[PDB]
Amino acid sequence: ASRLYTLVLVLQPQRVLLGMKKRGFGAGRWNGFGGKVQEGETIEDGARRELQEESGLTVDALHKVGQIVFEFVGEPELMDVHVFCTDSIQGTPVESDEMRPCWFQLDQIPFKDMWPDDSYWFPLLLQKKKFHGYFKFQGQDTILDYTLREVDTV
Ligand SMILES: NNC(=O)c1cnc2ccc(F)cc2c1N
Repeated sequence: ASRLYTLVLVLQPQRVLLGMKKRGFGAGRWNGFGGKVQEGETIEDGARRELQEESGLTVDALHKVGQIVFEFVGEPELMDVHVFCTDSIQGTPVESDEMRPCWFQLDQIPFKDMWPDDSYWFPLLLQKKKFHGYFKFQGQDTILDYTLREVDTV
């Protein structure tokens, strides 16, 4: 029982793009861009679609950097999150109903206003290492269990 999601990180030499989630699940946290993958689109299609919906940005190339599985206690579907990075973007990011985008210096990541699991796996993304992760949550604050490792193939 799993469902595909995407997560897109615009990572440039000295800054990373994040959006403050305005509504929905996990609102009030700085997030990457992404969401559910729809029927009839590839995972990467879905990633590019969510990026454009949430920020207006398009990209020449997205690169697979990771995969994270989330379990929430009592919820039947696991989240199968495919994580992507890009450096070159096309456009200037703008606010959507869902996300307010801002750039952050790579030593000023707002981990305290981000999902707790970000503190574990995001530095690996910043270090340009591919990774597989698993995080078990009870609610949105408490990691009950996790595994994390670098991988050669995402
Ligand atoms: N940049 N990080 C995210 O956007 C992010 C990180 N962890 C999560 C864990 C569970 C979940 F439902 C969402 C996220 C998430 N969006």
